[PDB]
Amino acid sequence: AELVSDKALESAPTVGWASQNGFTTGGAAATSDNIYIVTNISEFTSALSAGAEAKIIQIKGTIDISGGTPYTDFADQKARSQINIPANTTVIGLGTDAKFINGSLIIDGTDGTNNVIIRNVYIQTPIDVEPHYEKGDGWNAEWDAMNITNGAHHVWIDHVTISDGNFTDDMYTTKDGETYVQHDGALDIKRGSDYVTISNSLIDQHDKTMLIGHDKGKLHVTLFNNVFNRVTERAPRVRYGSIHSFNNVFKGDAKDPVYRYQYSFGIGTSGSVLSEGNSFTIANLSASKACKVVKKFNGSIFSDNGSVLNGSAVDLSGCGFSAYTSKIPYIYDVQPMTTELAQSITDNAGSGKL
Repeated sequence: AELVSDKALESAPTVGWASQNGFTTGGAAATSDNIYIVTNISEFTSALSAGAEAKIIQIKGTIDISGGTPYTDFADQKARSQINIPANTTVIGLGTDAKFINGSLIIDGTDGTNNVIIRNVYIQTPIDVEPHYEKGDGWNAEWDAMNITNGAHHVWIDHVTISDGNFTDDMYTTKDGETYVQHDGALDIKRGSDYVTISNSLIDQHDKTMLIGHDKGKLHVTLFNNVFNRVTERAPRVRYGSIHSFNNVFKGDAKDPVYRYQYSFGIGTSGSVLSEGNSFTIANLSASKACKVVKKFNGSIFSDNGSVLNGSAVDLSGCGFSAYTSKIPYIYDVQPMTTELAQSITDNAGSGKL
């Protein structure tokens, strides 16, 4: 159809892992017949059926993954809400109101999927209609907002917003004396996926958000100019993989009524994190308790240079970790974190901000 988005055919910035050992161009090589404008899930799956052929799919308005039909149970939700994005695909939202609800976008490398760009779209985390009761311990929600799985490499998430939105956790009901959790993870990157860049995005209002690894020598993820607002934990929590996080904004409250801030970085098995010029504005978090932003699990590699906590340069080098030593293969400009920069990144973060 018609190319209406000015930014649709641009590829990932040369900065980031998604541009290492190959560039991430999505469907920029698409022919005129592989340019779409989709308004619903049927039109969306039809355009995606173009397979591994370069495709540009422009999202107009709200895409209700459920197709206006509520999921009857787990089986129904499992069969209808998971939309696979194939190789060489660019999903770019039009305007400021392009969004997805009631489902998950899946980049599955089982068919060899790689070279995917998801941009300028709001993904409201799906609600699991039938959570499973865990071993005497609360309810377990099953669905993601976005999952990168099975060797899927070269993925660029830019100006995307992921949020609980219309249904935040303060609205959870309790069943059998336990909170009926219907939200899962926000973004999961696992199973040997690799070469990913997440930029100018916003994760707003969510609990367990970003889990990387779930491997040795894979999972390279770069994150810059993103905002993590009222996010309980994992921004991200990594294992078997190195992440490069610089010039991001984390805003929370260690005593928030709904998404009480726990930590941002989770250092797991063979996981490494290079943090630089990040802004941490966490209410109820004492300057002497700054190492709370980094939580160790089974990993040991963690380094931070130039990050701030509540407006003051913080020293997160004595938190109990070994230095990040591997080199970053690409050049990048880490800007000094100031009140001005943190505010500007907050203005720019998320969908509708292209």
